[PDB]
Order: sequence, then structure tokens, then C-alpha cells
Amino acid sequence: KTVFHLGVTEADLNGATLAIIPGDPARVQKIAELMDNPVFLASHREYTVYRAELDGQSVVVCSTGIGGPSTSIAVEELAQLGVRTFLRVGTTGAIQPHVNVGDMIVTTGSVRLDGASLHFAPMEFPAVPDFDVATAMKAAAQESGATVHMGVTASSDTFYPGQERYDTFTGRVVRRFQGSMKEWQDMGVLNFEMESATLLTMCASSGLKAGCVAGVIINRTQKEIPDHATLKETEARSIKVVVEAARKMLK
Amino acid sequence: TKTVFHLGVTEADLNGATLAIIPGDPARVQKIAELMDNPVFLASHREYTVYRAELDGQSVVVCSTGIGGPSTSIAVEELAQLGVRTFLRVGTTGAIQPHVNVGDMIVTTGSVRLDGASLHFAPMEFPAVPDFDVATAMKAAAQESGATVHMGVTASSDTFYPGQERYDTFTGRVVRRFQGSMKEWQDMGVLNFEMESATLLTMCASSGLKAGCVAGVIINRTQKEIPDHATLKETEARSIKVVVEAARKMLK
Amino acid sequence: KTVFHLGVTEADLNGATLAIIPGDPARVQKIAELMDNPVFLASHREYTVYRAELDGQSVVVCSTGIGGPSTSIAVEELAQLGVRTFLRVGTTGAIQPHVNVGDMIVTTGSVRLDGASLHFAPMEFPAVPDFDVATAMKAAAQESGATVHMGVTASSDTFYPGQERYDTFTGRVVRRFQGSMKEWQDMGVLNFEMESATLLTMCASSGLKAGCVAGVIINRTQKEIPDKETEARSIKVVVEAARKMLK
Amino acid sequence: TKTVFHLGVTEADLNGATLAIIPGDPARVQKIAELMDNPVFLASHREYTVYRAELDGQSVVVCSTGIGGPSTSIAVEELAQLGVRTFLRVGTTGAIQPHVNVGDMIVTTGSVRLDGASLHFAPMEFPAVPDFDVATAMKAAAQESGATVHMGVTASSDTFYPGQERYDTFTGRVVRRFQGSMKEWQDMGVLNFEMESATLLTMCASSGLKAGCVAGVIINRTQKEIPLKETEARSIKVVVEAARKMLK
Amino acid sequence: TKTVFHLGVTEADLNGATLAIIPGDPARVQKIAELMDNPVFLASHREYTVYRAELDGQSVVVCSTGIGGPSTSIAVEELAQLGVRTFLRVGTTGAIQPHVNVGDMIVTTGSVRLDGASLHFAPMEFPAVPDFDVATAMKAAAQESGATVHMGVTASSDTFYPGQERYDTFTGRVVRRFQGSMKEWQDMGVLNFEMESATLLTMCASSGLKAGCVAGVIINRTQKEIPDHATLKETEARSIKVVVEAARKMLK
Amino acid sequence: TKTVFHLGVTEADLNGATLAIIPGDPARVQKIAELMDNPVFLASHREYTVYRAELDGQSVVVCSTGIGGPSTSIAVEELAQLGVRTFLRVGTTGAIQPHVNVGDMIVTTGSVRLDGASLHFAPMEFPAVPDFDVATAMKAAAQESGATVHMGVTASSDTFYPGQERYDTFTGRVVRRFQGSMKEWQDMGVLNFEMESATLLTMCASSGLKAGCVAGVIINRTQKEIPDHATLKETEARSIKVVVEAARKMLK
Ligand SMILES: Cc1cc(O)nc(O)n1
Ligand SMILES: Cc1cc(O)nc(O)n1
Ligand SMILES: Cc1cc(O)nc(O)n1
Ligand SMILES: Cc1cc(O)nc(O)n1
Ligand SMILES: Cc1cc(O)nc(O)n1
Ligand SMILES: Cc1cc(O)nc(O)n1
Ligand SMILES: [Cl-]
Ligand SMILES: [Cl-]
Ligand SMILES: [Cl-]
Ligand SMILES: [Cl-]
Ligand SMILES: [Cl-]
Ligand SMILES: [Cl-]
Ligand SMILES: [Cl-]
Ligand SMILES: [Cl-]
Ligand SMILES: [Cl-]
Ligand SMILES: [Cl-]
Ligand SMILES: [Cl-]
Ligand SMILES: [Cl-]
Ligand SMILES: [Mg+2]
Ligand SMILES: [Mg+2]
Ligand SMILES: [Mg+2]
Ligand SMILES: [Mg+2]
Ligand SMILES: [Mg+2]
Ligand SMILES: [Mg+2]
Ligand SMILES: [Mg+2]
Ligand SMILES: [Mg+2]
Ligand SMILES: [Mg+2]
Ligand SMILES: [Mg+2]
Ligand SMILES: [Mg+2]
Ligand SMILES: [Mg+2]
Ligand SMILES: [Mg+2]
Ligand SMILES: [Mg+2]
Ligand SMILES: [Mg+2]
Ligand SMILES: [Mg+2]
Ligand code: NA
Ligand code: NA
Ligand code: NA
Ligand code: NA
Repeated sequence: KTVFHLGVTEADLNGATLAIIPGDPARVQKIAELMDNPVFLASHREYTVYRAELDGQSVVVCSTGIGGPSTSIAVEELAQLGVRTFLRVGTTGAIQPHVNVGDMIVTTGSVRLDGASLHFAPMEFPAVPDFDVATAMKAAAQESGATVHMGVTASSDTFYPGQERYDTFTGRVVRRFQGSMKEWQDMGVLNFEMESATLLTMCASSGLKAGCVAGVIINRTQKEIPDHATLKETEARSIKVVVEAARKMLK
Repeated sequence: TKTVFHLGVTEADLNGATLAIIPGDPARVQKIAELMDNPVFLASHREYTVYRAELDGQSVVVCSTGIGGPSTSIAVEELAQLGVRTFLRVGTTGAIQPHVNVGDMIVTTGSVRLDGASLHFAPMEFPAVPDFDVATAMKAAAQESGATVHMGVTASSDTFYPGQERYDTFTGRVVRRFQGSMKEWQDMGVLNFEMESATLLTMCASSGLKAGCVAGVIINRTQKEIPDHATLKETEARSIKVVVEAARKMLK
Repeated sequence: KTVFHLGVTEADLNGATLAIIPGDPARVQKIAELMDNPVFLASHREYTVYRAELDGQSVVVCSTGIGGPSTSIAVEELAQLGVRTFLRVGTTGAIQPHVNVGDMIVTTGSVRLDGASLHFAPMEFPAVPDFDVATAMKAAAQESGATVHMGVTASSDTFYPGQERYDTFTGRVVRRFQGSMKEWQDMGVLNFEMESATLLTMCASSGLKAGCVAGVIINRTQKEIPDKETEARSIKVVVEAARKMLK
Repeated sequence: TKTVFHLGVTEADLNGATLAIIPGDPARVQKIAELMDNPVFLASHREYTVYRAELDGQSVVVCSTGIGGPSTSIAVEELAQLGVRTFLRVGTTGAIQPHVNVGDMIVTTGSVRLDGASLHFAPMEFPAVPDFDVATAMKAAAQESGATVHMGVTASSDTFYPGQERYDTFTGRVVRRFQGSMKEWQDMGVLNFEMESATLLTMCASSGLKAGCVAGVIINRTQKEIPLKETEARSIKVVVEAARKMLK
Repeated sequence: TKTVFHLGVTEADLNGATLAIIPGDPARVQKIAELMDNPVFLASHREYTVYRAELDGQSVVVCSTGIGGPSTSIAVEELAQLGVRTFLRVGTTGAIQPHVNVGDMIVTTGSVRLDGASLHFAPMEFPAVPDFDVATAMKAAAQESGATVHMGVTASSDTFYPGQERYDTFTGRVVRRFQGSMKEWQDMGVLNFEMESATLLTMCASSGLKAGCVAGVIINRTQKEIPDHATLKETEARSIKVVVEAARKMLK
Repeated sequence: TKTVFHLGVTEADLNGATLAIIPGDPARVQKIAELMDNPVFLASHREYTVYRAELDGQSVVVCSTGIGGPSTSIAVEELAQLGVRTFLRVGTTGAIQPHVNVGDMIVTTGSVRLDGASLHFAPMEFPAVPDFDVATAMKAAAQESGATVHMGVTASSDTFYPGQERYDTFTGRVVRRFQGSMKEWQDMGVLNFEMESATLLTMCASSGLKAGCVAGVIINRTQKEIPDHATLKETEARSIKVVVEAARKMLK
């Protein structure tokens, strides 16, 4: 069978039922090459797709683009082609003083500051990961030697006002989001990103297994501009971790 | 030095406890406490019966919540004022999936917020999620008891009747919001209904408290057969054995 | 035949079609003994049930527990057993400076700060008492010599943040409820409690008659935490209101 | 002193009135005023016609509201600026219960807020509830007139057509929110539909003003969609007697 | 043959008109009608005064709406039942932007739905948007008059007082939703407040009817100076001249 | 050097451009740029490919948005930080009206906000509407190309599948909110579906930026999902010529 956007067929996946889904198309090859026999399948729009083999089993690596909407297309179309387990890796900004740049976060639930999640389940439904995937991600992250936090992630449809950034063209933030950083901090939320609410809600309500692991590249209470060597090390460890989490999920 | 308004206990009464087991039914409090060492009755007011006990040398509180988020929210708050930081809920549930059997255990990984009290702690966007350590301890304890364990989403309703799409009622009416809702939750993979977890999990996850929920399955909306009496007795006993073992794992 | 939670049958109620529904199971016997031939029927969880006779007619007294959810179960199961009129009594915190401890309030409508009401009617629907019950409660309260206020009650699913209390473990209140006590005060709301929105909405949308009378035990302009007489007077009033509802 | 922006009257014009009767139709204002003593025309602008009269020696205002919450909210606000504290709404209505007959009276004990203006005074959780004294006076006046009187909940809609689930319309369609709504309100025991009570009652109950509504039934929606003389005449006699009871 | 319930007119009374000019004030109806040929009084009931006239030989209806979406919705519906398909709203307005002057005209490109009646036609997500041809005709007519014309967003409120964040009122109270709202709309570029456009535009755009709104500015929430009688008289007269010219441009 | 977080370009790179053409697909950026003078590649990062070109002597930037409001919102914000004030969206769309044929063009006059990002700029009541000059320019350019052009409302969804009521999916399920929604939008006169306009139009209209959307119809949902290749190619080629001519009209 074919799909509308991803440009791959079921045959291209060689029986893969697990996908690693980074955001950045450029990260796809980097992840694939941590496994055996990486093969470029397709690139169209924000969707770059590779296959590789992990302990003899086919695994697909597919970028999502930025945001719930583009993520939702990739997950749906991969599911049409037989994928049932989705491991999200990406970078994130921490909002708690105790979470340091270079730490890792495994999301136990997401604050749904998105729109696409509502296209799968009403707001009352929890944006939570599959327990096996979260468990595998925690184990892989801890085994790497990283400092790992389990907790709630705020997942926003914007990078700017929905994360209460004021250093912008207008410098304004709509009422809903004024004072919101402080509120999430007080409620113990660890970090911000832009895809987990959609991913987790879609999967948890559709019989798909999903989880999210992230490297902390900035801390909002500190500075916006990351140090290059620190960022590189964090990014490299994250992709090693997500591949090990995939290994733990294979049956 | 204060005595909290509803529970009628003081901090000193808890002998340093930082963990509470919180069943719904006041009559179950003594039953849980007696699985531990040196159980002592502290107080009973309204739906709140409170005992203390000792588990591997550490003080633990057992406190009933009553039915529903509102009465649960009072117990959790007043215990937190007195130093309790971890809350392990144990209780009965009805399953709504055919693959879940009477006698099985469910550990909630997140709750559908069909309640009102959760909104008094966090807006609806916030996830009603357990602490990961508590959920992990509950899964391990449940598996070690020999039970079949399901991890998944629980629908947490402010009513027993229309919010669980029951029609066998005085009016036989279910408001628009809840018509067809059972099938919707079933199709979304929800395991069960109960009436306190959304409040508990949202309150704790947004307030720096650790919480989780484990439940023995005593009825299944999709199975017409009458649950076996012996199985029910065994399930009640196993549930509370499991929650005490989960507490042991949290205090280690 | 025997309802799921309350542990009583229709026969146990001896034809009663009116219930007095306090919150605390311990107050059930106290109310029943204000009437004739009180009989203990059952106790389970927060639900203690008695029957008694008032001017020769059977009346039920049944506790609700705290909150809309446990209240909704009691009302439903009593209705299954033939009860059609529900008189809520309890205590409350006033938020207006002119409403004093010891005064009584009869709710004319509730601010729906609960969840269970939404399981019976959408938010647009008014949480309002049956007019005959409200009329009987006002008459009973006034005839007792009490100072009586008719007005709006804020009915909250929490005792703490939803009533904008800050002497709490977190010492914080979510955005929705920050500044809310002053807002309700400005809007003329009289008091806070925790069951009326559920009770009134459920009954007004289900062909049941309900109302709420409450004795004031704290004024929130004075302090947050409450410290016998007000309770005793309140239950005498609700029994007289029941007398007025009997046909 | 000031002349209010829309109503075109001053506080002095009202001769100390603290109670207003507020029908919808400007043409009804003189008809209500003439049931009292010394009626005098004060002003007419847009849908707002204003008279003063005397009832048992006390000044009373009669002021039309126009159709809907928005125009009602202006009249109530401006009258309150000029000292009015009690508002008695009279009008006609469509019943949705089969046992409520044309010619019956309804006194609203609470309104379903199917309007927008109520939200400009209180959030949706707040009850659209009358003042208890006004509702009590209206019930007594209605009964004393010999009318069959119903106390209960009224659905108060910002539209006459889709919000009252009428289908004999240009589009013949009703938006999702209102499809099946008449049956739902019927099942919930709602008595009737009209268009101003949610705004009036919410505004007043949240602003330290006393308000109530009484209405004569001119159609039963179990019978037909499209709808009077004797019902209107009896309704205004009733509201004037309710006013008398409030001034005593 | 039927006579519509509120407006008190029949289809035959409209003499084939498919376009209506809909001012708010019943007293303005005759004034607009007299700008055209052969004006004829049809009916007056409540806030609804109805005239017919002829514009370049074609029948045009002029019908007042009263204040607010609810009364407007009745007029539009009943006129549509009688064959009217195009609705041109005219009035005068204040403005909330300092660059908009008394005497300028505003053509609404979209409305902030601070009303209730719009929701009786379409859910809140739906845009309160004019028909493009009507908006185009109104802009052309307004500009041809020599006035400075602003195309932009209008805030359409179910109240004159709290929904426009007015504090000079009986209570001085503005509910939370509307506290700080004026500044918010100003910062978002909203031009003005009025009380009917959200209902009108949403109703029509979701019902196969063509609608638009044009207004002369009579006050500005942000300027010190008070406009003189002459400017206001000129603005009122220009607004109705403009709407009649917009009608001319819409005729086929 | 003024820099931005995602786009990888500086203000200097844009050579004073105040207008951007913003297609969805990065591959379409060079195709649009080459219709103008001196196109130069600036950067490519993630879904964002950026070129500069010159149109009648004025610098213009072409920048892809990616799929969806969230990625669109980043591009628009960062371009605005670098001085861009006018945004012309071009793309493809699926029509839902039987009278709107494959190969026609649509200029959006307002969007149904079935997205989340719009709410991060303005509450739901605010209209997702284009700048009137941009919409006018797009209509003229589209007409001048010989296309059949429709002006009207567009449904703008955060999903391609359930939010557009597609059932031929992995689960075959559509959440309650969206069941029956296609028919509802059809009945309300909505022309088409796409996934970025609600965010774009709301963000810009509430932030002092001018925006509009023009689209070629590549499928009609009442017909078939699989486009014919030659027809699609013709439609896509015409759309990019049209958006460049609309830009010319805006800069005149
Ligand atoms: C990397 C990153 C940082 C940040 O602050 N927010 C989001 O969404 N992503
Ligand atoms: C035990 C049980 C069963 C059921 O179906 N629902 C709830 O809340 N509890
Ligand atoms: C007795 C009481 C007092 C108070 O302040 N609030 C509630 O809910 N109950
Ligand atoms: C008179 C009347 C009748 C009816 O059915 N609805 C409304 O609003 N008014
Ligand atoms: C004339 C005018 C002015 C203003 O400020 N608001 C409304 O609705 N109308
Ligand atoms: C091209 C296209 C077609 C369609 O049906 N929907 C969306 O969003 N885009
Ligand atoms: Cl990434
Ligand atoms: Cl229990
Ligand atoms: Cl009590
Ligand atoms: Cl009643
Ligand atoms: Cl006190
Ligand atoms: Cl009238
Ligand atoms: Cl009839
Ligand atoms: Cl006018
Ligand atoms: Cl006439
Ligand atoms: Cl249009
Ligand atoms: Cl594109
Ligand atoms: Cl091309
Ligand atoms: Mg602000
Ligand atoms: Mg799952
Ligand atoms: Mg005690
Ligand atoms: Mg239904
Ligand atoms: Mg936590
Ligand atoms: Mg705050
Ligand atoms: Mg009733
Ligand atoms: Mg008697
Ligand atoms: Mg027809
Ligand atoms: Mg429908
Ligand atoms: Mg009052
Ligand atoms: Mg405030
Ligand atoms: Mg249209
Ligand atoms: Mg055709
Ligand atoms: Mg065709
Ligand atoms: Mg359905
Ligand atoms: Na994207
Ligand atoms: Na309870
Ligand atoms: Na209709
Ligand atoms: Na009006």
C-alpha cells in the first residue's frame, strides 16, 4: 500500500513495527547509522525516512517536522504501514532550576497546549506514554550515565507566546499565556517542547505505543543561547539512548 | 500543633509518617493497617477513618477518602499539612475491556478527568498522571502477588450513574455529553471506571506530592456472567496485600 | 431490589417520599430522633440511613458524605426507592460581612463550581431549588426566630482552593480561583459549601424537588478555619420544613 | 443631573421611583402605565419608551427593553444609574411542556443561559435566578388573578429561531448545539422559551438588583412552531399587582 | 402569502427586493429610504420599521434591527424568508484606535464574536466574516465619498457597558473576562466596538446570505477632543449616503 | 548581526525585504523564487528553506512554513523579527463543495479555526481573517491568470485525517467533535480544507502584519483522493505565478 505524504511503501519498511521519530530531518541519518545496514528510503517536505536493523529486526527512522500537525501525519501514515511503537527523541528547554542543561527528561504526561491532540481525544483524556516505552526510555537514559528526570512536560503549539517568550516582534503574550511560565513551574512541570501532547494523546487513544525522551539544551531561567560543545554532547547521547530504548522494546 | 479540621488528627499523631495508603471505604482502613506492625486507631470523623502503623520500622498512615474527588481532596490536603508526601490509593473498579478479567489488577498510568475537583488544582490541559516511582512500585507489587496486571488509562467520573453511561436509573436519561461515551472510551483503550483518581493524581502531580492508584477488578461491564464470590473475596485481600508491598517498595 | 450503595430496600422506607439529607453520617440519628419512632436501617461507607415518622408519615434521613459525587449516589438510589423530595441541611461559611455566625441561609441558586452537576445538565442550566421547598425552608427558618438570608451560594468541589483558602500545604490557588472570593462577594454571593450545585442541578433536571438550608459557622471576612448550637438549630429548622412539605 | 445615554431621561424625571416594570414592546409601556395613577410619557428613543406613574402613592417607572439581552442590559443599567433597584419583567412565551396551556402564566425560578449578555456580568457557573421576594410576589399576583400558574425553569435564548429549535425557516437547519435541544429541555423539566430572562436575572442577581419574570403562554411548541389579546391583558394586570406587593 | 411574525410584512410587500439596508434605529429607516426613489412605508412593530424604495429601478428594502444580535437575527431571518439575500448594515460608531478620527468610516473585515447569537448559527471557530463583494462595494462607496476609510476588525459585544470595559456604571464592576479587554483588543489592532456585526456576519456567512457592515465614527475611546455638532451631523448623513451607494454597486 | 532561532538567516540576508511569499513545501521555494529576478538561496534548516529575490526592483523573501500552524508560526515570527510585514501564503487544497472544481482557485476570506496555534495569539472569538489588500490582490491576480476563482471560508485543521473527517485510516475512528463535521461545513458554505491558514491569519491580524492565502484545488472530497498528474502540475504552476503577481500588486 501507499500513503499520502511519506513517500514510502509497506515493503520499504521490511516488516518494521517500531519507529524512532526525531523532529529534525537531518537527525534521521544520524540515528539510522547507530544501527546496522542503514538505508535511505525517501525525503519529502519535513519527512526523511530511513530503515535500519537492530539486533536483526527492521526499525524505521522518520522525522516529524515541528509541531503536532506534521507529527500526526507521520504517525498515522507509519501506522498504516504497520508501525505500532513510536519512540520520540528531541531537544527541550527546561523550566525548573534543579534541571540542568545536559540532563535528560522522560515525559510521564504532557500538558496539552496544542490543538491536534483534540482531534483524537477530548481535553479530559491524559496525554500519557505507554508504560513499557517510558520504562525502557528511563532505563536507557540512566544506563548511559545521564542525570534523568521523570515528569510532566508542557507541549505547546508555539515556540514563542505559548512558552511565554516576550523577546519577540510584538513583545505581547495573549492573556491565556501571561504568567503561565510561573504557573507551570509552580505545578512542577519540567520542560517545554512542541510535539508530545499530540503524539502521546494520538497513540494512547489509538492502540499505539509511544513515549518521549529529550536532552535539555537550554534552561529558561538561565540563557537562550546554548554552548556548542555541551549541546553536541547532549544531542549525541540522546540518540544513543533512544536506540538503546528501542533495543529494550524489541520482542 | 494544630488539629486538622476534618481528619481530627495532629502531626504528632502520625509519628513522622510521610506515606499514606488511602482506600475509599472507612471499613477497609483497619484491614490495611493490620497487615503492618503496631496498628493504632487515631480518629474517625465522617467518611475519614485514620490509623497509623509501622512498615519495616517506618510510620505509615492509613486514611479513608470517602467516595469522590471532593472528599478525597480534603484528606490529601490535610495529611499533606501534617507532613505526608506520598499517597497510594487502593480500591475497587469496574473494567470496560473484554480482555480484563475479574481478579486482575489495574495500575493507572493516567486518568480521563471526568471530575470537577481536578480543575481546582490545574486546568484541564494538565495530565492526571501518577508519580512514576509509585506506578512502578505498584506494578511490581501486583505482579509479585501473582495477579495479571494491566497498565493503562482509567476514566474517573464524578458520578456512578450517568457519567459511567448507566441507564438503569430513576430517569433512564443520560445527558448529551455522556451518551455514547462508554463505547468512545472503550475504543480509545480505557481500561476501567472509578471516581477518585483524576482528582488525586492531578492534585498531587501539580502540588509536589507523589501519588498512584492500583485496583482489583470486581466486575466487567462487557461480561454478563456473575462474578464468582470466592474470586471477589480473594481480590479484596490481594489488593490490600499489594498496596502494602508497594508502600514497602516506596520506603526502601 | 436493594440499591447498590445504600443497603436499603423500598420496603424499608415504609412509603417515605421525602428525605432529609445531612452530610455527616453521625447527624442522621440526631435528625431522626427529632421525629417519632426513629428506626436505624443501614450504615455503609458515608451512608447511614434511618426512617422516622412525622405527623404520621414516613420520612427518610440519609447522609450524603462530602461532595457532589457521593451526594449524587444517595439521591439517585433514594429516588429509585420512591423518594421525590430532598431537604439538604448542613453548615456553611459566609462571605458577606453582614451575614453572621448563627444566621441561616436558604439557597435560591448555586454557582456551579462542581463537576457532578455537569453529569445531569450542561453548565447553562440553573442550579436552582424547587420553589415549594425553598418556600418551606424560608418559613421554617423564619418561624424559628433565626435571622434568615435568601440568596446565591457558591458550591465548590473543594474545601481549600475552590474556596480560595491559602493556609494550606501549597499556599497557592490555581488561576481560575485566584481572586475568586472577592469576585463572588462583589456579585452578592452569600456563602460557600460543597453539595448544593450537584443536588439542585440533579433534582431540577430529573423531576425531583430539592432545597438547601444551612447554618453559618464561620465568616470568611474574619478568618479561614472554623472553630454545636448552630448545628442543633439548623436540624430543628429542616424538620419543620419537612413538616411543611408533607401533604 | 445627567441624562442617561440611551433612555433619554434624568433621575429627576423618575420622581424617586425605585421600581420599574420592563415589558419588551414599546407599545405595551403606555398600556401598563395606564393601569396605575397619573401616567406621564417621559421619552421614546429606539426601542426604549419610558413612562412614569404612581402606584399606591409611590412612583414607578415603565420602560420597554426591546428584544434580547443586549438591549435589555442597556435599559436595566441606565435605570439603575437613575436609582431603580427592582425590575419586574412581563411578556409572552412559548411553552414546551404538554401540560402547560395557552393562557397559563409562568413565573421563572431560574433560566437556562442560552444567551451571551449574561456572560458579560457573571461566568456561566453563576445561576440566572430571580430575587425570591419578586418571584413570590409574582406567584401570588398570578394566582390571585385566577390564572393557572407554573413555577419553574425557563430556557432563555439569544435567537427566536435556531436556539428555540425552529425548522420552518430560511435554511431549515439548526446548528449541532441546538439539534435535539427542545427534547432535551423538555426531558429536563424546562417549562418554556423566551429571550431576555437569562440576561436580566444574571445581571441583576450579580449586581445588587432585584428582578423577576412573569410570562403569559401564547403557544405550545408540542403543537406547532408559529404562534393573544386576553393573555397579554391579563399578564400586565398581574405584573402591576406584583409591583404593588413589592412596594408594600 | 404569509405575513412574517415579527416584521409584519409579506413577500408581495417587498416588490421583488432581494437586497436590504439594515440600520439599527427605526427612526433612520425613512431617512435612508428617502435617499432612493418612491419610498413606501410598509410596517412598524416594536424595533422593526420597514420601508421599500427603488434604486436604479430595482426594489430595495430598508428595515431596522434594534440593538443587539438577538433582534437583528429575527429581522434577517424573516427578510430571508421573504426572498432577501443581501444585507447591508450601516450605522455610526466610536473607535478604539488613536489613528482613527471622528468622521472616518470603518468597513468591517471580520468581527470579534463577543456575542451569543452568532453561536446559534455556527460554533465559535467559524469566522464572523463579510461577503467579499459586499465589503468591496462598501469600501468603494466609502472611499468615493471622500472619507478616510479603515478596513479591519470590529469587536462586537452583547453589552454596551461591561463588554466594552466601561466602568462609569451603576456597580463599576467589570467581570474578569472583560477586565483589561479594551487594551487587549487595541493591541490586537481592533478598530472599534459595536453590538450587531458578529451575529449578522456569522449568521449570513453560514446561511448562504451576503452581508457586510459600514459605519461612520462618532466617538473615540482614546481622544481628548470633543467633536462638534457639524462634524457629527455630516458623518451621520455621509454614512447613509455611502450605504445607498454600496447598494447601487451590489445591484445586478 | 540580528539572528533568529530557527530560520538560519539574518536581517542583512533579506536585503530590506518587507514582503514574504510563504509556501508550505520547501521544494516549492526555489520554484517561486525563480519567477522573480536574481533569486539567491539563503538557508535550509529543517522544514525551512529560504531564498531572496527581486520583484520590480524590491527585495522579496520566499520561505517555506512546513505543515501546520506550529511550524508556520515560527517562520512568520522570525521573519517579522527580521523586518517582514506582509505574508502571502500559497499552497494546495481539497475542496468540499460540489460546485468547486479541481483546478479552480480559492482566496480565503476567513478561516474556521480548527487549530491550536491561533489561540496562542488571540482567543477563539477573534476572526481568522486576511488583510483586505492582500485578499484583493490575490483575487485580481487569480482572475487575471484565467482561473475560476472562489472567495470564501476555509476550514483550517491541525490534522489531515480526523479533523478533515477522513475514515480511511489506521483506526477508522473519528472523535465525536469531528463526526458529521464535513457535512456541517458543507452546509455552512465552507469551500475547502487546509492546515495553516487559521494560525497564519489569526497571528497576523492580531499582530500588525498583513496576510492572505491563495490556493489551487487539487482534489474535491466529494469526488476522489488521487489527483491526475497533468491537471495537478498545471494547477501548481499557475498558483505560483498568481502569488508572484499578487506580490507585485502589493508592492506597487
Ligand atoms: C529546544 C526547545 C527549547 C525550548 O525552550 N522550547 C522548545 O519547544 N524546544
Ligand atoms: C467498583 C466500581 C464499578 C464501576 O462500574 N464504577 C465504579 O466507580 N466503581
Ligand atoms: C462548614 C463549611 C465552612 C466553610 O467555610 N466551607 C464549607 O464548604 N463548609
Ligand atoms: C412570544 C414568544 C413565543 C415563543 O415561542 N418564543 C419566544 O421567545 N417568544
Ligand atoms: C456608537 C457606539 C459607541 C460605542 O463606544 N459602542 C457602541 O456599541 N456604539
Ligand atoms: C492538499 C490538501 C488536500 C486536503 O484534502 N486537505 C488538505 O489539508 N490539503
Ligand atoms: Cl530532533
Ligand atoms: Cl476501598
Ligand atoms: Cl451535616
Ligand atoms: Cl420550581
Ligand atoms: Cl468567624
Ligand atoms: Cl411585551
Ligand atoms: Cl399552540
Ligand atoms: Cl442606525
Ligand atoms: Cl404598521
Ligand atoms: Cl466571501
Ligand atoms: Cl506548498
Ligand atoms: Cl510549479
Ligand atoms: Mg494581561
Ligand atoms: Mg495504550
Ligand atoms: Mg474530633
Ligand atoms: Mg442525545
Ligand atoms: Mg510529580
Ligand atoms: Mg495568577
Ligand atoms: Mg422542578
Ligand atoms: Mg401543613
Ligand atoms: Mg426551505
Ligand atoms: Mg447533527
Ligand atoms: Mg440578589
Ligand atoms: Mg480581576
Ligand atoms: Mg458567503
Ligand atoms: Mg459542476
Ligand atoms: Mg464540476
Ligand atoms: Mg459518535
Ligand atoms: Na511542520
Ligand atoms: Na464523599
Ligand atoms: Na432553523
Ligand atoms: Na433589541
